[PDB]
Amino acid sequence: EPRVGNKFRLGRKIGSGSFGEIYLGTNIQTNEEVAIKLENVKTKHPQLLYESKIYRILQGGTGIPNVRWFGVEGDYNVLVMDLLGPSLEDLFNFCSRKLSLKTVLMLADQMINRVEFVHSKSFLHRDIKPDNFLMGLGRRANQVYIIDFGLAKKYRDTSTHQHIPYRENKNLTGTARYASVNTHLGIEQSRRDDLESLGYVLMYFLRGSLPWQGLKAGTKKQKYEKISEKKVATSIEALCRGYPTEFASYFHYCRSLRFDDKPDYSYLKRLFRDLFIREGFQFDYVFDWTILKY
Repeated sequence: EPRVGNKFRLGRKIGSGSFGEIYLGTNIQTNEEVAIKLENVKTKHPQLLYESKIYRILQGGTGIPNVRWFGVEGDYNVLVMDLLGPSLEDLFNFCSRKLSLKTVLMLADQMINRVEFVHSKSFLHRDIKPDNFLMGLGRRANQVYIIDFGLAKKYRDTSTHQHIPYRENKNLTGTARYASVNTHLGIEQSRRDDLESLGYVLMYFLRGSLPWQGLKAGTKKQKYEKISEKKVATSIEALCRGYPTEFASYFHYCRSLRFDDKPDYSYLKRLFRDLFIREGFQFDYVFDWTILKY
């Protein structure tokens, strides 16, 4: 019936996203199931072709899914890629919207690795949020993947490591709930902003909410300004109060980074790894959702 290229068949609409729609496809020769993403060639912000190129650059990294096929067919850009499992936001919901410290530290170790990897290939991700991390399937069920390079941008020359220049009057571009303060302020994002967003992601899991959720306003642009203000008004102490000191030190370190500094990812990982050991947890890969399903 409906085929993409002459190699995949399209099926169940397993969801969508900013670009457009997601379908469950099958390779015709092998019968392997794959994800098919379709984007109207008319859209205002096309991202599928750009992603196909970024995923080629990132290919082979741990937790980077593979692209199987890209092309324009009729009125759509079509991106076919590995099928993955539930997103961390999906699993956070399954887990009653609060995750154990043990789960948060097993996640942090992988997520910091995924960020360092993307940055090692000279890109910023720039939309770090729970929906953009997915668990793998079957045997890779314990591995965290990073997806959606639609907002990605190169921060340095891949040859010279000359960093992009500083800039200040930008439009706001993340997801407001996880965006860095500098992002709200219209400052050019760099490596430190990806790490500060990941810190918010981790505190959202650990605390169950962030203190700038559920703010009331009249329109998005007003709600966005309320969100920046509350972020600025929430001290690191207040955000991390009653949680291990390691999380405050994570934010202190992010705040210490200048625009072009290369982060010490080892240092951040070490904080959480030493905490994990000191708590006596076993590093098995038994996340809250893993224990819950059995």
